[PDB]
Amino acid sequence: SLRQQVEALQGQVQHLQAAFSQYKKVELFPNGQSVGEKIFKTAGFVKPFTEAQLLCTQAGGQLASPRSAAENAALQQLVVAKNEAAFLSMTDSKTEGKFTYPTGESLVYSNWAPGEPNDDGGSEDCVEIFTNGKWNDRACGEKRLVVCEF
Amino acid sequence: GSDVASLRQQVEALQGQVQHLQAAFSQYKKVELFPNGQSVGEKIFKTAGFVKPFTEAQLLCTQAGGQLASPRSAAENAALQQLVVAKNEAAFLSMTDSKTEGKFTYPTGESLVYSNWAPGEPNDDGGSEDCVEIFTNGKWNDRACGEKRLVVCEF
Amino acid sequence: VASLRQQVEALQGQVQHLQAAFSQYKKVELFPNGQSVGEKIFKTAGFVKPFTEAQLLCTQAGGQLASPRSAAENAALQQLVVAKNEAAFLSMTDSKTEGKFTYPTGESLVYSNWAPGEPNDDGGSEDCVEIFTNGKWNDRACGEKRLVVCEF
Ligand SMILES: [Ca+2]
Ligand SMILES: [Ca+2]
Ligand SMILES: [Ca+2]
Ligand SMILES: [Ca+2]
Ligand SMILES: [Ca+2]
Ligand SMILES: [Ca+2]
Ligand SMILES: [Ca+2]
Ligand SMILES: [Ca+2]
Ligand SMILES: [Ca+2]
Repeated sequence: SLRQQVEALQGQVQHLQAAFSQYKKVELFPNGQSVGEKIFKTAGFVKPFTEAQLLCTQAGGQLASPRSAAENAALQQLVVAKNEAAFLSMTDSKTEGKFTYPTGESLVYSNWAPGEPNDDGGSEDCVEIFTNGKWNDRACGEKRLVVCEF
Repeated sequence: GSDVASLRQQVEALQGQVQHLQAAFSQYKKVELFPNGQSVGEKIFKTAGFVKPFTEAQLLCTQAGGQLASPRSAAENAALQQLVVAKNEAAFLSMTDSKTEGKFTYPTGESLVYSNWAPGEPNDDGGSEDCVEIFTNGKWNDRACGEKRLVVCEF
Repeated sequence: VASLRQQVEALQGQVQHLQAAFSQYKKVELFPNGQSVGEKIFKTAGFVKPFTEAQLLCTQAGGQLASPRSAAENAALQQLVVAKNEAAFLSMTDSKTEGKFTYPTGESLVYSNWAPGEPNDDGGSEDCVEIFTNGKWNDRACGEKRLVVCEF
């Protein structure tokens, strides 16, 4: 009797594994990218930094925060697909010249374009990632592709 | 006799498989609802991102296995309001007083258990407003069903 | 034992709760850009692309271009095409042997819904297939841009 119930439960779990795997592919197409235990997903539209940041936070995640070459390449895929530069979560709003994650932690990885960050006009505290994957500091008031990470 | 050992192993394996599914699915729920969904309690609102007349909007939700947004509490209404605000487009609710003027009901025929009418509403303006729209401020207003509003379904 | 059945019953409760949550999130997932039919799921990207680019998007996503293999699957796909009011590309081509359409695997068609007079290989250069809002098929040049719909 027990073995019968266990084998039934085994069947339910096996079905869920197959169904879940199929569903993951469906969900990620065409606005998501999975890399490691992280998932990037674009909203498909642009917003100023503050608005983009709130959208990600309210959704239970945060703005894209690539921490390795692998994560950056994954994010770049979405930027390329939408052909629109996107905002990252990091800023040097607290201390000019020092970029940090929303927590306050210093960067553990960076992929700055040549000469960046340059605080152009003395007012660039946010970061955007181009279609080539390189980063550039940009005015937080500009509108860029919204991409969150979960 | 000691066959319980093999069954034991199977159970221990299942526990690990279930924990994996739970963790993985917890993450995908958040991913899935961004940026067009909103969960509240055990209900989920999902917008199509475009506008349609009531009849068309109703059919879209029903064919999808759900129904038009039907907030049953202040909390559900506020959750729906978040989507409407984000899209900046008033949306249709599921209720109408098409059967009996002045009496709004859900698609099932049940009378409303919650409402958030703007002052003076419903007013059946022009004697032809049997559908309901929710504004970006969360308030309700009866509106002509032929008008086009944001499509938001609940699942 | 007893301590095992209690464990199984508790675990099964969790699994059935998971089955319920999953079912709900699946319906949410498919609205409004997807459609399920049998064990297959169609999902549109919501934009148009030339065949090669569309085929790459689906492959990279772990699926392939829409490949209706029955009247039921074709009707399901038709719903998305109608909803978007944009004809979409199917996965099949007759690039290897003109006049003989096959799936990406090389297998011959097991179902077709060609519009009257098709496939005609117009201009002697139509090796891809599009499905209209009326559900009928027509061979079209692969370089044209059509709605991207993948199947999983
Ligand atoms: Ca500064
Ligand atoms: Ca700066
Ligand atoms: Ca700069
Ligand atoms: Ca009336
Ligand atoms: Ca009325
Ligand atoms: Ca009114
Ligand atoms: Ca040819
Ligand atoms: Ca041909
Ligand atoms: Ca033709």
